[PDB]
Amino acid sequence: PQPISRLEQCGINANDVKKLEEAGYHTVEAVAYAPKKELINIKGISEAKADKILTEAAKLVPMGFTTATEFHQRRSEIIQITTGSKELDKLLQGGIETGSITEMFGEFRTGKTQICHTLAVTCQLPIDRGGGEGKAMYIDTEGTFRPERLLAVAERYGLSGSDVLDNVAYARGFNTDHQTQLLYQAEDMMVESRYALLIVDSATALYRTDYSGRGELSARQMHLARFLRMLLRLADEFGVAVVITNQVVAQVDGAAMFAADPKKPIGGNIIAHASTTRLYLRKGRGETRICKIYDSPCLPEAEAMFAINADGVGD
Amino acid sequence: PQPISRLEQCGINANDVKKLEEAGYHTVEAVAYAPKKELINIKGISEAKADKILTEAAKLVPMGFTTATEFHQRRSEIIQITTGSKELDKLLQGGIETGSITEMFGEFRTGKTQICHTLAVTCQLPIDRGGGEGKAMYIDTEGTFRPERLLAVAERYGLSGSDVLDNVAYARGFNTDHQTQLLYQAEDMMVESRYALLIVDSATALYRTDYSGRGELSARQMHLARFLRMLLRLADEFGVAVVITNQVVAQVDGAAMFAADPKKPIGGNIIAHASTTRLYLRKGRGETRICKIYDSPCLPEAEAMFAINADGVGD
Amino acid sequence: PQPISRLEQCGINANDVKKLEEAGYHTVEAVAYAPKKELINIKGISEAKADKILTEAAKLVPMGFTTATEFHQRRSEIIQITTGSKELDKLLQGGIETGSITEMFGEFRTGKTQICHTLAVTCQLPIDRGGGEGKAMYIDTEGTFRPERLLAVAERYGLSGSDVLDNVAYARGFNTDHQTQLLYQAEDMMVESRYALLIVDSATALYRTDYSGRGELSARQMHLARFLRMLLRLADEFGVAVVITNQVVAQVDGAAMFAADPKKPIGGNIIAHASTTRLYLRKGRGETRICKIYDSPCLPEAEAMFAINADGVGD
Ligand SMILES: Nc1ncnc2c1ncn2[C@@H]1O[C@H](COP(=O)(O)OP(=O)(O)NP(=O)(O)O)[C@@H](O)[C@H]1O
Ligand SMILES: Nc1ncnc2c1ncn2[C@@H]1O[C@H](COP(=O)(O)OP(=O)(O)NP(=O)(O)O)[C@@H](O)[C@H]1O
Ligand SMILES: Nc1ncnc2c1ncn2[C@@H]1O[C@H](COP(=O)(O)OP(=O)(O)NP(=O)(O)O)[C@@H](O)[C@H]1O
Ligand SMILES: [Mg+2]
Ligand SMILES: [Mg+2]
Ligand SMILES: [Mg+2]
Repeated sequence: PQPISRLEQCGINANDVKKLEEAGYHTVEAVAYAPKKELINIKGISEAKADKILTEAAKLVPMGFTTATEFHQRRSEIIQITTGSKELDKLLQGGIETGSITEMFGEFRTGKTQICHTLAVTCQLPIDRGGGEGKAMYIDTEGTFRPERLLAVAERYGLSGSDVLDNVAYARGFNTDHQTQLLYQAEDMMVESRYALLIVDSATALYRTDYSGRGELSARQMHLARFLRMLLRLADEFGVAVVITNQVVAQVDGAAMFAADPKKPIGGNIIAHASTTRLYLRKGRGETRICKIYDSPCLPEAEAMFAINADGVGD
Repeated sequence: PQPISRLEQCGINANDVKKLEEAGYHTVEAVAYAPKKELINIKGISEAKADKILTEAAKLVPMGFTTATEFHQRRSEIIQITTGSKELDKLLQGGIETGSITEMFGEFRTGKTQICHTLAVTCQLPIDRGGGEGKAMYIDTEGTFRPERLLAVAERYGLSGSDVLDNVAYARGFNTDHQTQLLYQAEDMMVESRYALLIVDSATALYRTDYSGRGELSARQMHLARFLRMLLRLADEFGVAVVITNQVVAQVDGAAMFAADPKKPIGGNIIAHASTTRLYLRKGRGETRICKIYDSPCLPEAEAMFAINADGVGD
Repeated sequence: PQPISRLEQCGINANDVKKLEEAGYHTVEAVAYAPKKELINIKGISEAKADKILTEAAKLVPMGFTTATEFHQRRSEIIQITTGSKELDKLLQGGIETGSITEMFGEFRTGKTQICHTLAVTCQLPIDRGGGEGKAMYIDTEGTFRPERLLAVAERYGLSGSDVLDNVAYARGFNTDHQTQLLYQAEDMMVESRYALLIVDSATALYRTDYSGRGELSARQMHLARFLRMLLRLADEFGVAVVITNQVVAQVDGAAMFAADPKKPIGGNIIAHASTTRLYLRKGRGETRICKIYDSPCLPEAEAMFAINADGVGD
């Protein structure tokens, strides 16, 4: 929310800052906690100019250091965007913490791309439905983008079909490095239009298909982190959910029941703690979908069943 | 799609052609669908004019953000290949939606290699009906391709037998490396004509015999992921509905997990998270075969009674 | 095929073929239809050299995409050796078609071993008469082989009877591995002398005793998969009708009120799809016996009153 428009004073030359901001650093906040090396990584950036920013942005930093009392203020404004139905919001303190990247984990049939569809409708509306009064960023690295589902959940919600369709900006991602730069492109529009979702689907999948072999798997984590830490940066720039969805490893050397690791974290590296919530979306009986949060800072763990009704999540 | 000859705008090197086509990439959109990592790995190609490859091919495709309304504007020409019967057409919401990848199960006598024949011959039909355009590439990796069935379903749909055979261009796969390279070259064989259907019959069949099991499993699923990723690239690359005929492992009951556990998708989670739709072609009396919809982001669970006869998948 | 004649040229060094001949590729089609992992373990010139060997084989065999018309033309020359009873000739539209596995299962006294003996006799007949003008490889693994039956069918078809037994080759599999070894030598046998019938009597009968027990030997279905893979390779290379036979296991399942007897062809999904057809013989009434049709890409369910007489199979 703080572009170069705020940081362009007291001798901040204009020529260097457009180039500095062009590489996804459009928000000056990124420059505020930017590595000194990164501050100079972009070509055309003057070194003396980078040293000047080292103090200008630093004094611009809104929260260089704070106490734990203001953490209550930083948490009370979270609207807890409602997951949906009844129990899916009843057991947990609140649907989705604004800024909580979270994580999805299920096999097929579960509907990882349907809870994300009902959440998409539950952002464009006011606090009357616990929405975020903003649009969505549909980062579907799959081909399962079904805004027909978004209109179907828009029918039972009873708002509209025009803006509920228009607002979500789909991010068709074929590459890993083109999804990372697309989300930089989104980082170059969240300044003007207020967002709260960044609904991400199977982000890890492209990394798995591309970064394949044995050693290249460390590069898979390296680039999974280049994406992930930037997701943390943005999701702290506003109160943006940035919900994530992951696939199944299915440990093979694992067996012995409750110890066979049926759904092994496809992202057990860096995301092991980065992912705020770890709902275990699992097919049950008929249309029930039980889930348990392995990691969820302000919750030990629970069990949560939700059905994929004709119009999205429903209990 | 865009011909690779069109990529000569910014003085693109003369012999960049063959070194680009070495990894398929027979279209401009093909490299537009591949990350910088592939191009770097490609020997001979080295680097273009200041990473032109990456900076370009974004200008000629909206690989950024559009709108679901625009997506709905393009989501009315999504051909739904008729099933041959009408009940499955009803369950399928028109048929086989394009820009995805279908899949089926059912072993012994269940009817997967005949629906893929009646589907190709009815995909050769014109745009106005459920046909759209045909000339499907039928990847036979088990040798089950009888063109007599094509003639059987040609009269059922008033199609010119000779023309029907001329349209469909089927091949024979032998091993996994032949499975993958066949479509890497099918890129080129599609770039000059109009195709709409890409049945990979008996998919994940070769992987079962080649890759033994424990101790070679990593390679199997990692080679399966490469296949699915490349196939998705093709589907997004020429807009072709891709049908998959998967086998089944009916031994999850090996641990007597629960009653009625005598079947399981053989591919594994890697393919499970790939296929958009997931059918299930169980067999009953005569030709009354139940087709369930394990996983389909558009259509809910349902069961119809498609009955292949002397004239194709009828009733 | 081509006996590595052209492969032993085009710069290709003999140092390659001498080592590759120690695994069982007595032709070039085996090398062409072999994954990198397969020929990378030759321990002889297995490297980029073997990659060039693969490319050489590819440019020495017809292997690429083609229109359906070519296959349609190459389906009017298939032998379709006559069974001996004109009922199963009407049922199979000519007889046992050459080129793919034709598993025929059942139980004791149904007539499988007798059908194989007759087929083995009829293969030598002139093609226009209904035979194949070839040879046979009875790979009997029970001990059932009685040349007296070949004698008896010889005068049925008015043959000399001497060459009836001089042409039919016979082996004896005493263990599971011995079947694979027999096929490995069989490849060479085809390489010199034409073969049109590769009967493996009770192929899934040694597995029932050697590879016995769930978990005791879960590698029963892996080895069976490799065995059937070898069968596909041989059938594809020399167009041999690999007429496998099978045993049966009763449905001890509580639902034993079912009809068709508690019949469940031994060998699970692994052996049920490599087979194109699946004739299910049952004891009808004395000499006259019923022959149903299971699975089958082409050929719907139908039966045949084949009678096993002293002359062989007839009416
Ligand atoms: N329009 C709909 N109405 C009702 N139920 C639906 C509808 N669309 C999908 N479903 C159900 O919800 C499920 C959604 O699965 P989906 O979200 O596609 O699978 P996933 O586990 O998220 N992974 P993938 O299939 O790889 O995208 C389906 O399998 C159906 O059971
Ligand atoms: N010379 C003959 N004349 C007439 N009928 C015969 C003659 N020899 C055998 N038969 C009949 O045909 C049957 C031949 O056995 P067959 O049914 O082919 O065994 P199988 O069940 O295939 N062998 P296996 O299952 O491996 O023990 C006999 O059981 C008799 O009913
Ligand atoms: N010409 C035909 N006319 C009518 N029905 C047929 C015809 N040919 C085969 N069938 C039926 O279709 C069934 C299934 O054939 P197919 O399409 O090969 O099944 P599948 O389950 O795909 N086979 P597999 O791939 O070996 O598991 C057969 O078992 C017959 O019941
Ligand atoms: Mg789902
Ligand atoms: Mg089919
Ligand atoms: Mg016999």
